[PDB]
Amino acid sequence: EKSVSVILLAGMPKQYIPLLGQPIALYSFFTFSRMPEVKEIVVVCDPFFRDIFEEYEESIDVDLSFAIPGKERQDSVYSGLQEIDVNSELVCIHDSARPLVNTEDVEKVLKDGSAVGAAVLGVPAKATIKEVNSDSLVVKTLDRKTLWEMQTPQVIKPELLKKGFELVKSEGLAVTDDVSIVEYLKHPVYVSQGSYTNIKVTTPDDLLLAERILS
Amino acid sequence: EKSVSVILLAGMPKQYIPLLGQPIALYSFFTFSRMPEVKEIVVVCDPFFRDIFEEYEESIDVDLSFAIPGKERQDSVYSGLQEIDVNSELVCIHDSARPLVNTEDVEKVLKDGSAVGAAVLGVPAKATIKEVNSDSLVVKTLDRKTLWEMQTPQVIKPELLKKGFELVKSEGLAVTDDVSIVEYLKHPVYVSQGSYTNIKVTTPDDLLLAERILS
Ligand SMILES: Oc1c(Cc2ccccc2)c(Cl)nc2ncnn12
Ligand SMILES: Oc1c(Cc2ccccc2)c(Cl)nc2ncnn12
Ligand SMILES: [K+]
Ligand SMILES: [K+]
Repeated sequence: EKSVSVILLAGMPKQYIPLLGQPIALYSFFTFSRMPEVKEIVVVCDPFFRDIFEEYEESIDVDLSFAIPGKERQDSVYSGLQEIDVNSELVCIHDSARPLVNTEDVEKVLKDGSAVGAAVLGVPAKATIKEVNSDSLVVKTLDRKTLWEMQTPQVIKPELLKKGFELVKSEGLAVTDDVSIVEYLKHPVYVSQGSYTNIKVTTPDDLLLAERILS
Repeated sequence: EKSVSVILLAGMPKQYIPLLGQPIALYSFFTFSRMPEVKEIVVVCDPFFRDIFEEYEESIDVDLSFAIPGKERQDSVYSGLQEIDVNSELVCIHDSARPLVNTEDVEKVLKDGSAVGAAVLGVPAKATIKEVNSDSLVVKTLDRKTLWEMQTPQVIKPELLKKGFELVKSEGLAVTDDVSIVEYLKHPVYVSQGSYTNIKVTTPDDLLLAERILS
């Protein structure tokens, strides 16, 4: 209990558009707040939108903190990381554009993060996805490989994430997707099987789909 | 001109639900029919739905043929393959659940199919997608690889596709995704860059999205 620090990434933005009267960002916010494992939520957002979360501070059973967003997603993660409780055993990074994450799936990725050191929610990729080289040719592999689409939460022990940022900074390495920093480390990353309902709200068509799932 | 045979895969089914009053399957059907390169369309469908396509035979400037569907998608491809003109230089396989394919993108993949021998429409995968091993761990690769989501058409020289089917049959090989048969061959497969609008209609949420794009 109260071992986990959540970093909620929320930096006309899509994550503040209402679903059934509630801004998208508040759905995951409340899901995390109800979990006894969660001690605190560090919301990374433009100071303009702080009131959206601040309104519920005494109602929720977590500490609320804020951090300023950065230029890219990993900079926002780093900013949030500076505000967590010094004794938190686990950091739980979530895209606020994913409002429909199930408590049960958060529980799973928290467990796996604790066990392995780093874990992320994923689902099997349904489409035919292939590696393509610089001459636009399919890179053929009869060595079979199952591909998974990553979601959030991404759950990691704070010291491991900090070492990841330190390595990328010191050596000046390229950050290209949402698990690139840990990919440079030798520490394993577990993929916790999530739900296809945990969609990211990018456009008004997702905005619509999110609302159906809520029904 | 008239060098291409289209195999249109259409076997309460999703591909016969109307978009703006026209069954989904007819959209790609008509797109192909207007192209001078296309000589014929072999529709693979349950005999029950033949009338949907048969209604327009004298109106369209292509030959119309039919083939019975098989158990899996590759069996339907094989059935359609048996009906093409004996002198067709190119077979153009299309999922009828993709009604929004642009003529310009069909032209591109036809060109690339002719040049390379095998080509497929694709777009860069937007999500973070990773290989995951049997212990549910991310298979790390600092050797960077750009992943692409495959669409249709899949365009191939008939003799190459036939050799692919012959190899899979003779050796009893596993067909696991929509490009597995050519993956066993040494012949290259080109990925022609398509459009994100060329979506597959799997559910009523796609059914809705397809209709927006049409507006
Ligand atoms: O490596 C990371 C992590 C860390 C992490 C934690 C758990 C599983 C997998 C990756 C995060 Cl939160 N954000 C990131 N953005 C780019 N890279 N990158
Ligand atoms: O290999 C294939 C092809 C052939 C092809 C043609 C052009 C590009 C890539 C693959 C087709 Cl149409 N369908 C398939 N279903 C399973 N495998 N498989
Ligand atoms: K989307
Ligand atoms: K879909």
